[PDB]
Amino acid sequence: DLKLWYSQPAQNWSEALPIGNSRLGAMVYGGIEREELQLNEETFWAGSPYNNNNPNAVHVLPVVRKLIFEGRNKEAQRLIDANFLTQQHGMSYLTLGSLYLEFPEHQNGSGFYRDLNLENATTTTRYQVDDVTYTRTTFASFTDNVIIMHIKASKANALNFTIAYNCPLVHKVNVQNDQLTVTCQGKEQEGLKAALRAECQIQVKTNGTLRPAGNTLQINEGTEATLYISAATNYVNYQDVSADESHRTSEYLKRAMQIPYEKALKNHIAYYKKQFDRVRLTLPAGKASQLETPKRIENFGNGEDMAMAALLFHYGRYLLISSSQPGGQPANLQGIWNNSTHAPWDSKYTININTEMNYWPAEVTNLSETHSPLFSMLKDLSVTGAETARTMYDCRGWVAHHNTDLWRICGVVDFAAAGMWPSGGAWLAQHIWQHYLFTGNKEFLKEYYPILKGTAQFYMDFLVEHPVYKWLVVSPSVSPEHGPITAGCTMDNQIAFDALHNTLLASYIAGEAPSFQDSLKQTLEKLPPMQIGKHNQLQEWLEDIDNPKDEHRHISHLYGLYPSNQISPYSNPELFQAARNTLLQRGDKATGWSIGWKVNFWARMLDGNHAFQIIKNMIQLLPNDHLAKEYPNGRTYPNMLDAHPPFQIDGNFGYTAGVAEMLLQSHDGAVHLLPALPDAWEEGSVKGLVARGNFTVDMDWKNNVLNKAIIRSNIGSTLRIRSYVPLKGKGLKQVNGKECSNRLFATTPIKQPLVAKGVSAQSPKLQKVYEYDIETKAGKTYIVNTI
Ligand SMILES: OC[C@@H]1O[C@H](O)[C@@H](O)[C@H](O)[C@@H]1O
Ligand SMILES: C[As](C)(=O)[O-]
Ligand SMILES: [Ca+2]
Repeated sequence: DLKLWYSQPAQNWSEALPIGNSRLGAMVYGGIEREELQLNEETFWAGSPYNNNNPNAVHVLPVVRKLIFEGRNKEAQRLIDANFLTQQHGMSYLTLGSLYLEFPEHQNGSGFYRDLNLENATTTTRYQVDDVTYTRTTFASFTDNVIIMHIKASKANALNFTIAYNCPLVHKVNVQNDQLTVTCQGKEQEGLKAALRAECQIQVKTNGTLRPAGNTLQINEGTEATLYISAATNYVNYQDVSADESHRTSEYLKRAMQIPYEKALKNHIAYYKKQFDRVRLTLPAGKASQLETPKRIENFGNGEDMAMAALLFHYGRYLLISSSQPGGQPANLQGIWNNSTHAPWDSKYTININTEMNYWPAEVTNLSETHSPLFSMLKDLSVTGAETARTMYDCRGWVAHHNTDLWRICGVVDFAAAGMWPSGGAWLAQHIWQHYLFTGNKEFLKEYYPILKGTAQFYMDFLVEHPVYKWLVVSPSVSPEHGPITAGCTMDNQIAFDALHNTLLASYIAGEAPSFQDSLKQTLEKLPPMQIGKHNQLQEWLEDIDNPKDEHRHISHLYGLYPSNQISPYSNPELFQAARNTLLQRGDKATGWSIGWKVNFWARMLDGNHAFQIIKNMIQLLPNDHLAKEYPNGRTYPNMLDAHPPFQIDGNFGYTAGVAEMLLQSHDGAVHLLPALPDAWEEGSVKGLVARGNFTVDMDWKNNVLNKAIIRSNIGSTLRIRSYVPLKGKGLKQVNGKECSNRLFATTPIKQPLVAKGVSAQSPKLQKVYEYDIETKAGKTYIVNTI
């Protein structure tokens, strides 16, 4: 059960299958008389180097702030829209075009089968024409940095086809020396000129004959043919476009063709398997699980295909591996897969939930390497966003708002109502802190500390005293993406808290001046506390203005519940219950990404049954975008890709991290085994998850109860297990009272929440937990059993 298969070739982009090696991507249709591979390279975007800083903002910031405190929010907003933005609002990721293979004589094909196999990161297309069988194997090589397509007829000399290319961009195609060569111009956008070019080269190994035919390349009388597809651009970094794209493309191709095909395949599969075989979720199958995958998606609701949930979980891991690898660019709104020259929201990096969600799987699902391209981006933003901080706000450190792109802009995007939100940089930076919590790597933390610290330094210079309540607050900002431009947003308070407090914790490891550490504490102590309001809800703003029917897709004020660690049912039961009520008020549906966050939310609520209800709200078929009005509840394409709609990859990755959080939590402050297992999943296993403190964890269960767990300690120190059932095992002390000495999965104290006048704050219903301690040694493995 690790393949997606189909009995008809793709009729549209939502039916085609994604492959990629992080840099090159293809979407594969499977068409019989004509195959299409629509291509992408991760650095092919519109525009040039630029920024969207508006220096007018520094002159106007005090006046904007005065008005907000006077309740004149519209006037402040009109002032923001005129002085804080430019004419450029993030450049669009682009398509690289489509390669077509034309099989004119393959008229009446039968016995058709298409798949994508997650075991080995290859797609297969197979069919009969008369007595002859045809088989296509396609993959984007992790080892040879080219896309490869291998085609085999089962009869001698029976293979004849043409290779051609098209693209919506301005392009040239030339056939010389049996090599098809494409050059592709980048694109002008919002008045910014095009500095990028792409090149693509195709060659073919075959026992048949090769010859040109206009701007196509024709193969005749073959038995096997093997296409080698290379491409690259002139991008080096955000302010350097001087590389030679032709040389780059030639070099990849030359090198890839030195290896024979069977070995090149083996190698690819091996390299992929190192990252992919680390983790498996197993849930029981039925006969239903054998059906083709669009049917599995459609019928998931009826309960007879629990294993499908596991398949979608594995798909997220495949996608992250296939879209994000060390040395490259981070996964954008669409991963690396996009066929437009003006995509939805420019297939950019949206950093008020979206880009962060993409990387939730990285640590917990055992894909730590996939995280690197993001840290790499953070170095860039720590420079370009220091320019933003200085020019616009006259502040030290660095900042980013709610969107950035290949050129690493950090200013205010689109318009104030959604864009005036200076906490994007600070949230992204927390991915540094989490990488440390999960790996324990102190060397990493010291390298990246200046960057993390930079966000804390910005807040210390940007925060201002609220005239009435005296708390330090972030203004002007919004709770993404609704309500007015305002001051004391709960989300900004939670992110500022993490920025300051985790900079502090890191400072004891990195080394710092006592005076800078005392600033951090003095600043934390002045931040606003969280609040329970008149509907027993957690307040999104300072004032008690939450609307209990509002089902807005964003729930930005539960950042603290997830992905942060500020709402614990043990430390703060009353607040936890207010979060619960907030979640009931927002409801279970909305966009694909919204649904993905909610699986994590309900996992942190320790409510497996509700989490599984969210899962059922994602696994519903949207056949394609042409039929969205007719299928308005569909959130998964026949691709198994997530639908906002349209296609947005956030939800695939949010879902995967969600299933993990259902089975394992390590943030508060113990390693919690099966914290949110649905009654639906009566029996199964999971292998390979990671807990903070760098523990790898395997678990299996029967009758809705943990049976056995196997925990490897990758770096030693104390392990604290937490469970709903009592446990036994070698060297397992029970513990009551004193907290654990391991800081990595430890939680952190928040300010006492305030309760509104005449509210009697409800208390949550919690299962009794049993906690145990183990003293562990790096490299060793410990087994735990149930009583
Ligand atoms: O850039 C993508 C957009 O980002 C915003 O944060 C969100 O409101 C939209 O639903 C969408 O995901
Ligand atoms: C206005 As836009 C879709 O280029 O950010
Ligand atoms: Ca990438």
